[PDB]
Amino acid sequence: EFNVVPYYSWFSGITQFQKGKEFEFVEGQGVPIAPGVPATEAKGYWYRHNRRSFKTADGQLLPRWYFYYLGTGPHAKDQYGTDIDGVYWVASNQADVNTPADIVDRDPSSDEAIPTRFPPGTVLPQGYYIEGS
Ligand SMILES: O=c1ccn([C@@H]2O[C@H](COP(=O)(O)O)[C@@H](O)[C@H]2O)c(=O)[nH]1
Repeated sequence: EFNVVPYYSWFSGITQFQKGKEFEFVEGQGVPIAPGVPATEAKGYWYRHNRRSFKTADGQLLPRWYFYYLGTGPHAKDQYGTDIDGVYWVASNQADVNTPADIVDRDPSSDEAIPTRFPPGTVLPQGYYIEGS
């Protein structure tokens, strides 16, 4: 969870379950599907939420990534493709990444997160679980 209110993503998260696996997509892939969104607007980044667990006396809570359209979210001002720790840029080959996507953020009690799904052919990152699936 968050102790500081996050920017809300339009989509469900993708959660790491195998340690040592890299979060990645093939260039041109990795933008989740949202009805009626034109491919020219399918551009943005996945953002890593590092999660932390509390200490017990038993015996670890791997990261979860969330998608933000280009020009929105916690890295709204950063340039597409720029190395940034915790940021993984993705865009349809139809998209011009010099321009912010035309999509206002999600207002979380006028609209719920869309379950994250990729088009046929999308190479899925092994070691990661798409929430909702
Ligand atoms: O940093 C964020 C941004 C949004 N999500 C929202 O959480 C819900 C699902 O999270 P998940 O467990 O499927 O990752 C969706 O509404 C998603 O947009 C968060 O709660 N944390």
